[PDB]
Formats: sequence, structure tokens, C-alpha cells
Amino acid sequence: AMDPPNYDKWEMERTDITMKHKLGGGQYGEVYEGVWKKYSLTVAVKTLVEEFLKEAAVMKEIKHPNLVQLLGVCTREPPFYIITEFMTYGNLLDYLRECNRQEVSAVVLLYMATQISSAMEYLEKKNFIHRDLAARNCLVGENHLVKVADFGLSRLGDTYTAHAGAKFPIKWTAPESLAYNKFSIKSDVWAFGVLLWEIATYGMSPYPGIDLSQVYELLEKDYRMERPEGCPEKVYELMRACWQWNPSDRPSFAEIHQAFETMFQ
Ligand SMILES: Cc1ccc(NC(=O)c2ccc(CN3CCN(C)CC3)cc2)cc1Nc1nccc(-c2cccnc2)n1
Ligand SMILES: COC(=O)c1ccc(Cl)cc1N
Ligand SMILES: [Cl-]
Ligand SMILES: [Cl-]
Ligand SMILES: [Cl-]
Ligand SMILES: [Cl-]
Repeated sequence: AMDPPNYDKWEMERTDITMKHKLGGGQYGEVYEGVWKKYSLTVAVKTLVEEFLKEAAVMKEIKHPNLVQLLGVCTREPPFYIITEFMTYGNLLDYLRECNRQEVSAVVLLYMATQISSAMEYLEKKNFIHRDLAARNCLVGENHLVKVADFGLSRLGDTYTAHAGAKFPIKWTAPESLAYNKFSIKSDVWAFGVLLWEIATYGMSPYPGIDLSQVYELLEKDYRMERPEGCPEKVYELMRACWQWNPSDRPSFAEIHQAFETMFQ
């Protein structure tokens, strides 16, 4: 930590953190479990350049109860660290697959959807684009608390597939993103509808068995995924709204969050 001369309040003493093993069996790349000794606090620590420093810069501009919280950075000297909170129950997709379904009931699914749409309303308000919203990019803490993250998973199976030295998760990717490389808050809104279907099925893969090279074709012919067992009609209506072909026809996250709020009470 710096003395208030290029001061950055986020810079911390690398030595304050005890680095343990790679997190989640190595599924996150160079991310480690850590203890910030002086707070007795378990943390997540991503390590390694422009991309990495641009990510740290972005995280300093964002703060929301449902976005994973940046705690500090070590970016003076290598090896560079970005340090965030550690969320006890791990990524949402695995959580939903593994959970006690009597505990994670219909109302809990509603609560998860609602928290995520909150985070996305805040990114929408700040003019940020997520670009890879999916259950695999969300984290679960105590009492069903859910936060949106971005683990940079595209180069870490067939979830992502190549597009010009880019890899895209086709089944979460809006039609104008597939066809024109156009990303916006409205392509996040499309991805959010897919996320809602993940939550509604307790973590099933979307478009089951559908070959990736026929996805665009099908969507252009108005095919959409069917309503999951037990999913309220109103929630399915929101999903279908998120999957409107023209991005301008899709609701805002402000609208979506308000719709879930109304339901969640
Ligand atoms: C250690 C770390 C470093 C960086 C990040 N970064 C982000 O999560 C993030 C979130 C949002 C943005 C916003 N950004 C807007 C612009 N578009 C293009 C991209 C997204 C950027 C980065 C998270 C983490 N946290 C993290 N990473 C991997 C795994 C875990 C983890 C695993 C299990 C239990 N608890 C925590 N925790
Ligand atoms: C009561 O709300 C629900 O049942 C519910 C809400 C969100 C999702 Cl994604 C699925 C559900 N099944
Ligand atoms: Cl300051
Ligand atoms: Cl995890
Ligand atoms: Cl952005
Ligand atoms: Cl937690």
C-alpha cells in the first residue's frame, strides 16, 4: 500500500496475502485461493498485460452488491494480482446442478434472477457491456446471494467455439453478434434470457443436442427454446422478450429488473 505521488488507493502489499492452491481445480486459469492474513479473510487472486491492466481499471469503476467486489490490486511490479472477495458456494452453474432442490426452491430461483438483473441494470446505467453473461460467470455466497462476474473463460469443450481468433459461446450469443460482430447492452439482454433458462432448468445446457452450425438458421426461422418445467408463464414471457430478433425490441435491464421486483414481491 502506497503513501498519499502516483497514489492508487487500490494498490496493496503483495506480502499481506498468503497464496494457496489454484481455485476450482484450475477451471479459472491463473486464479488462486488466498488469505488476506491481516483481515483473516479468504480471497480470490487472479495473476499474470494490457488486457489484465484494462480489466483492473474497469473493476475500479464498478461497485454493486451483485457484482463481484474488487478488494485490491498489485500492479506496480510483476507478478500482477487482482484480488476479489471469495464466494463460498462457487459458480452458479455447478451450484444449480448440485443443489438441494427443496432448499433452492421456485422462490429462490426468482431471487437469483432478480439479483442478476440488478447487477445488469447497474452495468446498463454505467454504459458497460458484459459480453459473456451466463451461469458459469456468476458466483453464489451465503443465503443464496448471487453476483455477476467475468472470468475470461473463452480460452480456458464446445461451450466456446472459434470465430476469427475469437471464441464465442454460440448458444448464448445474440443473432446480430453472430452475424455482424455487433455487441451491446441488448446482446447482454439476449444472453440474460439464456441465463434465465439455465436457472429455470437447474443448470441444463441450452439448445440440448442442437448442432452449433444450425443455431443461427433456427433463430432466423423464429425457433426459441421451450418453457422449462415449472417456469412461471410471466418468467417465460420475459425470456422470450429477451430473445426478440431485433435488439431494439428487447427490454432494458431496468425494465427486466422492475418486472422481477414486482414479481419478487
Ligand atoms: C480474482 C478475480 C479477478 C478478476 C475478476 N473480474 C471480474 O469478475 C469482472 C467482473 C466484471 C467486469 C466488467 N466488465 C465490463 C466490460 N466487459 C467487456 C467485460 C466485463 C470485469 C471483470 C474476478 C475475480 N474473482 C474470481 N475469479 C475467478 C474465480 C473466483 C471464485 C471462484 C470460487 C469462489 N469464489 C470466487 N473469483
Ligand atoms: C416463482 O418464480 C419461479 O418459479 C422462477 C423464477 C425464475 C426462474 Cl429462471 C425460474 C422459476 N421457476
Ligand atoms: Cl484516493
Ligand atoms: Cl467454483
Ligand atoms: Cl464496456
Ligand atoms: Cl460468500
